[PDB]
Amino acid sequence: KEPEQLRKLFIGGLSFETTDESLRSHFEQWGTLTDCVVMRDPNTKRSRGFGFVTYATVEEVDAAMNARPHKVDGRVVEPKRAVSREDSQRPGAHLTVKKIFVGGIKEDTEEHHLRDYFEQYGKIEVIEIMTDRGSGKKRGFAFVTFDDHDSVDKIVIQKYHTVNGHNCEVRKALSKQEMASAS
DNA sequence: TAGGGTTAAGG
Repeated sequence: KEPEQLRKLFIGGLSFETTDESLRSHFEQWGTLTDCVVMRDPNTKRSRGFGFVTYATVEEVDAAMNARPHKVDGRVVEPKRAVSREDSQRPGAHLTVKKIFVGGIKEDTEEHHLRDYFEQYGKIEVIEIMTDRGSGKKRGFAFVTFDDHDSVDKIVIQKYHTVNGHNCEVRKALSKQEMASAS
């Protein structure tokens, strides 16, 4: 019995006419749904254009994501790992990114260290261990790029990540400008 | 395309 948060998917871009029933009829093809709902405006009752689907196990969530692209009621929608209400308050928590910031890695951390932990989440395209300009000093963080945005989401929703023997913090990478406006 | 009357008491 895995946590409800990890068994749930945010479904974005829903057609205006998709309902709890039609959404369920589609996603039920990859497993048992324990919850399925279309979010709509309290007053107008109008669909807000998104919803959530929750499966009995994360294995079923994974099958659902492996089946992208998904078309619901004639509309290509965008399935995403559900980000908790708490983590949703963070800047850029809902961005569709392929790169993650990895902070707090030992100075002697090498690429194979990052691969042995991250490759399990998806195909890695780029690994950059950051150093100081002119100094050459290791700065204690790195960037890892995957070929699927879901590899990143699968990672950032977990709390701990062990690299080169110790825990490190992992977040979605923000651009220079996204970083500045977030400060 | 970010949540459903789902987030700080009273000792």
